[PDB]
Amino acid sequence: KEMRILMVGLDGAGKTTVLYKLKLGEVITTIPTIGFNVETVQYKNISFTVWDVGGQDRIRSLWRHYYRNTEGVIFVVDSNDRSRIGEAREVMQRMLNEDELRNAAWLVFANKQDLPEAMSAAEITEKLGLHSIRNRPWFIQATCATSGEGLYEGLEWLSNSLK
Amino acid sequence: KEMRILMVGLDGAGKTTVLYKLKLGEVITTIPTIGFNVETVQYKNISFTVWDVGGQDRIRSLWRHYYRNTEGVIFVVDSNDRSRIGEAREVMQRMLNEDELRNAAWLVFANKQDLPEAMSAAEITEKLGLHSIRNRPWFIQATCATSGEGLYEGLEWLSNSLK
Amino acid sequence: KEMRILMVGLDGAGKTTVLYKLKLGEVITTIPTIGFNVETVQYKNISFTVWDVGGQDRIRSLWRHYYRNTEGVIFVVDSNDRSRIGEAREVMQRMLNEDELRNAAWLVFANKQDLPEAMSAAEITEKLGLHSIRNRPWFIQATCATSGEGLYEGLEWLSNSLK
Amino acid sequence: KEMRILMVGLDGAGKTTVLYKLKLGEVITTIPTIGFNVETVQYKNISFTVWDVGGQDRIRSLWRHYYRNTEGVIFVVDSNDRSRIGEAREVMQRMLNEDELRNAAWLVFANKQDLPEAMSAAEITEKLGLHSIRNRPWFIQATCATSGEGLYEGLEWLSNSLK
Amino acid sequence: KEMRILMVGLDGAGKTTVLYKLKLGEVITTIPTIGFNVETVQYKNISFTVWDVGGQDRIRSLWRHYYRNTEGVIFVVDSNDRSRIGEAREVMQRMLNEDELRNAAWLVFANKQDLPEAMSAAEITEKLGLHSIRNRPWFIQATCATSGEGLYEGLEWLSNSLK
Amino acid sequence: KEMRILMVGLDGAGKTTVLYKLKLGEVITTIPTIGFNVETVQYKNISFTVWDVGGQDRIRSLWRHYYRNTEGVIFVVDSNDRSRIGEAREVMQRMLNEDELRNAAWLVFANKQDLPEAMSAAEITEKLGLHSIRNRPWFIQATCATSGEGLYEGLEWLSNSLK
Amino acid sequence: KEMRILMVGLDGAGKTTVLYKLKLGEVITTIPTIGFNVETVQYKNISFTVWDVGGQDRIRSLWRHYYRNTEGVIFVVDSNDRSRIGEAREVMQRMLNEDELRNAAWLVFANKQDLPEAMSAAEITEKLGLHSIRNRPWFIQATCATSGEGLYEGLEWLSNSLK
Ligand SMILES: Nc1nc2c(ncn2[C@@H]2O[C@H](COP(=O)(O)OP(=O)(O)OP(O)(O)=S)[C@@H](O)[C@H]2O)c(=O)[nH]1
Ligand SMILES: Nc1nc2c(ncn2[C@@H]2O[C@H](COP(=O)(O)OP(=O)(O)OP(O)(O)=S)[C@@H](O)[C@H]2O)c(=O)[nH]1
Ligand SMILES: Nc1nc2c(ncn2[C@@H]2O[C@H](COP(=O)(O)OP(=O)(O)OP(O)(O)=S)[C@@H](O)[C@H]2O)c(=O)[nH]1
Ligand SMILES: Nc1nc2c(ncn2[C@@H]2O[C@H](COP(=O)(O)OP(=O)(O)OP(O)(O)=S)[C@@H](O)[C@H]2O)c(=O)[nH]1
Ligand SMILES: Nc1nc2c(ncn2[C@@H]2O[C@H](COP(=O)(O)OP(=O)(O)OP(O)(O)=S)[C@@H](O)[C@H]2O)c(=O)[nH]1
Ligand SMILES: Nc1nc2c(ncn2[C@@H]2O[C@H](COP(=O)(O)OP(=O)(O)OP(O)(O)=S)[C@@H](O)[C@H]2O)c(=O)[nH]1
Ligand SMILES: Nc1nc2c(ncn2[C@@H]2O[C@H](COP(=O)(O)OP(=O)(O)OP(O)(O)=S)[C@@H](O)[C@H]2O)c(=O)[nH]1
Ligand SMILES: [Mg+2]
Ligand SMILES: [Mg+2]
Ligand SMILES: [Mg+2]
Ligand SMILES: [Mg+2]
Ligand SMILES: [Mg+2]
Ligand SMILES: [Mg+2]
Ligand SMILES: [Mg+2]
Repeated sequence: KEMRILMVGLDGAGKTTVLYKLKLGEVITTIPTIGFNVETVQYKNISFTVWDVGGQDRIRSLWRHYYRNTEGVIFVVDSNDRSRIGEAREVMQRMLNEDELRNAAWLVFANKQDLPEAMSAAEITEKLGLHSIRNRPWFIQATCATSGEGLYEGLEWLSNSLK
Repeated sequence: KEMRILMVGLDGAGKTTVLYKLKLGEVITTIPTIGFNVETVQYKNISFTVWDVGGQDRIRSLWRHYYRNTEGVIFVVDSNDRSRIGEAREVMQRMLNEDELRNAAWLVFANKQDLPEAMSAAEITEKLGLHSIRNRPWFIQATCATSGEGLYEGLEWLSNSLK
Repeated sequence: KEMRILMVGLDGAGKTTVLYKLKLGEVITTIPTIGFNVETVQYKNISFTVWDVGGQDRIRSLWRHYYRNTEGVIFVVDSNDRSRIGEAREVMQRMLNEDELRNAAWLVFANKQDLPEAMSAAEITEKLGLHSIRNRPWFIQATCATSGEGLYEGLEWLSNSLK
Repeated sequence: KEMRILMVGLDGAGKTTVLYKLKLGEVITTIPTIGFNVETVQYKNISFTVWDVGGQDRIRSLWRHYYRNTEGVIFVVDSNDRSRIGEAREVMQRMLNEDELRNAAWLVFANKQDLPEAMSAAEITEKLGLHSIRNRPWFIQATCATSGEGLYEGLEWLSNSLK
Repeated sequence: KEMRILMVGLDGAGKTTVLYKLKLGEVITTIPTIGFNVETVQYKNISFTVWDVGGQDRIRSLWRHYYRNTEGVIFVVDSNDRSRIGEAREVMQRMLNEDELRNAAWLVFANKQDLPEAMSAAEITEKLGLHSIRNRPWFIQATCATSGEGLYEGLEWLSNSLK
Repeated sequence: KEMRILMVGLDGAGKTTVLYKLKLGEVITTIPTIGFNVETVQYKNISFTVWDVGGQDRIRSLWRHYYRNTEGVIFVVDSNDRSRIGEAREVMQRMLNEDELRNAAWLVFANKQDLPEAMSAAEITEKLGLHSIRNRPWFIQATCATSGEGLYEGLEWLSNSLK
Repeated sequence: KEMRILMVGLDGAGKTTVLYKLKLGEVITTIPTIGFNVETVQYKNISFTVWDVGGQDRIRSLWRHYYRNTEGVIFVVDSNDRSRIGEAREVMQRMLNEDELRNAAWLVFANKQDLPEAMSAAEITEKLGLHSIRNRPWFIQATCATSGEGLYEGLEWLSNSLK
C-alpha cells in the first residue's frame, strides 16, 4: 500500500533519469541535483515514494538526513564508468554499516547498459562485493533508463519486501 | 471455504504456467518472476489463494516473508532437468525444517511429463527423499501444465487438509 | 433424521461406485479418488451423509481428518482381491483402535460378489477377524454395486444405531 | 490418561520404525538418529509419549538426560543380529542398575522376526538374562515393525503399569 | 527453547560459512573475522544463538570473553589442512581445561570433506585425541558447508544436551 | 548413602579404565595419571566417591595424602604382568600396615583376565599373601575393565561394609 | 552499547584524519591539534566515543588527563616515518606502564600504507616490541585513512573487548 525508497549513487549515474522515466515515462533533460527530488509512483497497487538526491562529493555528506524510515535503497552505478567503480564500492560499504538502514532492502541498478563498453551485472556484482552482504536482502538488475529496460523489474523486486 | 497456498520451486519449473493454467485456462507466455504473483482460483466450493514466487537464487532468500499463515505448499520440479534434482532436494529439506511451515500440507508437482526424457514420479519420490517425511502429510502428482493434466488432481488433494 | 457415515477401504474396492449407486441409481465411470466425495442420500425418513475417501497408500493417512463426529463406518472390501485381504485386516484393526471412532457402528460391504472367484462373506468374516470385535456393533453384507444388491440392506442396518 | 516411555536399543534395531509405525501407520524411510524424536500416540484412552533416541556408541552416553520421570522403557533388539546380542546385554544390565529407572517397567521388542534367521523370543530371553530381573516387572514380545505385528500388544502390556 | 553456542577453530576452517549456511541457506563470500558475528537460527523449536569468532593468532586470545554462559561449543577443523592438525589439538586441549566451559557440550565439524585429499572423521578423531575426553559429552560430524551436508545433523545432536 | 574409596595399584593395572567404565560405561583412551582423578558413581542407592591415583614410582609416595577418611580400598593388579607380582605384594603389605587404613575394607581387582596368559584369582591370592590378612575384611574378584565383567560385583561387595 | 577510546601517537601520524574519516566519510584538510577533538561514531550497534589529541612534544605531557575511564587505545604510527619509530616505541612503552590504562585494549594503526616506502605491519610489530606485551590484549592493522582501508576493521576488533 505504501513504501519509501532512497535512490543514491555517484554523480552521472542516472538517478534523476530513472525517477522521471518511472514517473512520467519520458526522458527529460537534466541538471545536476544540488538539492533533492521526491516523487510518488504507483505500481502493483503499491505507491513507492522515491527520494532522488545528489551525488556530488559535497552532497554525499547530506544523505544521512534521509536514511531514517527508509524501507528500500536503490544504488545506481554507471557501468561505462569503469574508473569510479572503486569509489562506489567505498560509498556502498560505508552506507551498509549505518544502523538507520539496518533493515533496508538493497537494489542495484547497473545503468547505461546500452553503451558498447558497458560492464556486465556479474562483473559489477564481483567488483562491488555484493556477495559479502549477509545482514540484508539484495538484488542487482541491468537497466537502460533511456529505454526503460529493467526499471519496472526493480520495483517488482522491491515489492517482495513489502511491510 | 478458504485456503492459502504457496507455490515454490527452482527456476524453470512451471510455477507461473501452472497458476495461470488454473486461473485462466490458457498457456501464457512467461517472463522470469522477479517479484510475486497472487491469484485466487475456485474449485469444489473452495477458494485457493495461490502465491507464485521466484526461483532465481537471489529470490529464494525472500520466500520466508510468505511462510507465515501458509496452509499448503506446492513444490514444482522440472522432471527433464535431471541435473538439478539435488539442488531441489536441498531446498526442500531446508524448507521442511522451518517452524512457520510446521503444519503445512506438502504437494509436489513433477511437471514437464510431456517431454520424452521425463523422469517418473517414483524416481522423483526416491531422489527427493519424500518417504523420509514424517511430521507432515505429503503427495506427489505427475503434471503437464501446458495440457492441464494432473493440475486439478492436486487442488483436489489439498482439499483433504481443509480447515 | 440425520446420520453421518464414512466409507473407507482399500483401492479398487467399490466405494465411489456404491455411493453413486445409492445417490443416483446408475453405475458411473470412475477415476481414482485423490480428494473426497460427499453426498446425502435419503432412506426410511433418514438422511445419511456419506463421505467417500481415497484408498491409495498416500491418502490412507488423511482419513483421520474425518473420524470426528462420525456415527457409522462402511468398510468396503474387494472379494476377488484375495491377495490384499491381509492389508485390509491391518487397516481395519488399526482404525478400530482409534478413540474418535469409539462408538461408531461398523458395517462391511464385501463387494464384487458377481465375480466367479468371489469369496463368501463368512470366509471374509473369518479372514478379517470380525468376531474379535467386542467394543462395537458390527455387521457384514454381501453386495454388487453394479447391480445394487445388498446396498439398501446396509443402510437399513445402520438405522438400528440411530441417535 | 498419560504415560511416559523411553525407546532405546542398539543401532539398527528398529526404534524409529516402531515409533512411526505406531504414530502414522506407515513404514517410513529412515536416517540414523543423531538427536531424538518424540511422539504422542493414543491407545485405550491412554496417551503414551514416546522418546526415541540414538543407539550409536556416541549417543548411548546421552541417554541419561532422559531417564528422569520415565515410567516405561522399551528395549528394541535386532534378532537377526546374533553377533551383538552380548553388547545389548551389557547395555541393558548397565541401565537396569541406574536409580532413576528404579520403578520403570521393562518391555523388550525382539524385532525383525520376519527374517528367516531370526532368533526366538525365548532364545533372546535366555541370552539377555531377563529372568535375572527381580526388582522390576518385565515382558518380551516378538514384533515386525514393517508389518505392525506385536506392536499394539506391547502398549497393551504397558497399560498394566499405569499410574 | 533456547541455547547458546560458540563456534571456534583455526583460521580457514569454515566457521563463518557454516553459520551463514545455517542462517541464510546460501554460501556467502567471506572476509577474515577480526571481530565477531552473532546469529540466531531456529530448528526443532529451539533457537540456537551462535557466536562465530576469529581464528587468527591475535584473536585466539580473546575467546575467553565468550566462554561464560556457553552451553555448547562447535570446533571446526579443516580436513584438507593436514599440517595444522597439531595446532588445533593444542588449542582444543587448552580450551577443554578451562573451568568456564566445564559443562559445555563438544561438537566437532570436520569440514571440507568435498576436497579429494580430505581426511576421514576417524583419522581426525584419532589425531585430535577425542577419546581422551571424559568430563564432557562429545561428537564428531563430517560436513561440507558449501553443500550443507552434516550441518543440520550437528544442531540435531546439540539438542540432546538441552536445558 | 555414602562411601569413600581409594583405587590404587601399580602402573599399567587398569585403575583409570575401571573408574571411567563404572562412571561413563565406555572404554576411554588413557594417559598416565600424574595427579589424581575423582568421580562419584551411584549403585544400590549408594554413592561411592572413588579416587584414582598414579602408580608411577614417583607418585606411590604421595598416596598417604589420601589414606585419611578412606572407607574402602581397591587394589588393581595386572594379571598378565607376572614379573611385577612381587612389587605389588611389597606395596600392599606396606600399605596394610598403615594405621590410617586400619578399618578399611580390602578389595582386589585382578584385571586383564581377557588376555590368554592371565593368571587365575587363586594364583594371585597365593602370590599376594592374602590369606595372611587377619585385621581386615578382604575379597578378590576377576575382572575385565574393557568388557565390564566383575566390576559391578566389587561395588556390590563393598556395600557389605557400609557405615 | 558504549565504549570510550583514546587515539594517540606522534605528530603527523594520521589521528585526526582517521577520526574524521570514520565520522564524516571524507578526507578533511587538517591543522595541528593543539587541544583535543572528540567525536562519537556508531558501528555494530556500538557508539565509540573517540578522543583525538595532540602529538607535539608539548602536548604529549597532557595525555594523562584522558587516561582515566579509557576502555581502548588506538596508537597511530606513520610507516613512512622510519626515523621516528624509536620515539614511538619510547612513548608506547611509557604509556603501557601507567596504571590508569591497566585494562585498556591496545590497537595499532600502521597508517600511510599507500606510500611506496611504507613499512610492513610485521616490521612495525618487530620494531615496536609488541610481542613483549603480556598484561594486555593487542592487535595491529594496516590502514590508509585517505582511502578508509583498515579503519572499520579496527573498530571491529575493539568490539571484542566490549563491556
Ligand atoms: N547514453 C545513455 N545515457 C544515460 C543513461 N542513463 C542515464 N543517462 C544519461 O547520463 C547523464 C547523467 O544522468 P543524470 O540522471 O542527470 O545524473 P544523476 O544520477 O542525477 O547525478 P547528478 O544529478 O548528481 S549529475 C544524463 O545526460 C542522462 O541522460 C543510459 O542508459 N544511456
Ligand atoms: N514443453 C513443456 N514446457 C513447460 C511445461 N510446463 C511449463 N513449461 C515451460 O517451461 C518454461 C518455464 O516455465 P515458467 O513458468 O516461466 O518458470 P517458473 O516456474 O515461473 O520460474 P521463473 O519465473 O523463476 S523463470 C516456460 O517456457 C513454460 O512454458 C511442460 O509441461 N512442457
Ligand atoms: N465387475 C464388477 N466391478 C465393480 C463392482 N463394484 C465396483 N466395481 C468396479 O471396480 C472398479 C473400481 O471401483 P472404484 O469405485 O472406482 O474404486 P474406489 O473404491 O473408489 O477406490 P479408488 O477411488 O481409490 S480407485 C471400478 O471399475 C468399478 O466399476 C462389482 O460388483 N463387479
Ligand atoms: N526386513 C526388516 N527390516 C526392519 C524391521 N524393523 C526395522 N527394520 C529396518 O531395519 C533398518 C533400521 O531400522 P531403524 O529404525 O532406522 O534403526 P534405529 O532403531 O532407529 O537405530 P539408529 O537410528 O541409530 S540407525 C531400517 O532400514 C528399517 O527399515 C523388520 O522387522 N524387518
Ligand atoms: N572447497 C571448499 N571450501 C570451503 C568449505 N567450507 C568452507 N570453505 C571455504 O574455505 C574459505 C575459508 O572459510 P571461512 O569461513 O572464511 O574461514 P573462517 O572459519 O571464518 O576463519 P577466518 O574468519 O579467521 S579467515 C572460504 O573461502 C570458504 O568459502 C568446503 O567445504 N569446501
Ligand atoms: N587388553 C586389555 N587392556 C586393559 C584392560 N584393562 C585395562 N587395560 C588397558 O591397559 C592400559 C593401561 O590401563 P590404565 O588405566 O591407563 O593404567 P593405570 O591403572 O591408570 O596406571 P597409570 O595411570 O599410572 S599408567 C590401557 O591401555 C588400558 O586400556 C583389560 O582388561 N584387557
Ligand atoms: N599520503 C597520505 N597522507 C596521510 C595519510 N594518512 C594521513 N595523512 C596525511 O598526513 C598529514 C598529517 O595527518 P594529521 O591527521 O593532520 O596529523 P595528526 O595525527 O593529527 O597529528 P597533529 O594533529 O599533532 S599534526 C595530513 O596532511 C594527512 O592528510 C595516508 O594514508 N596517505
Ligand atoms: Mg540527479
Ligand atoms: Mg515464475
Ligand atoms: Mg473412489
Ligand atoms: Mg533411530
Ligand atoms: Mg570467520
Ligand atoms: Mg591411571
Ligand atoms: Mg591531529
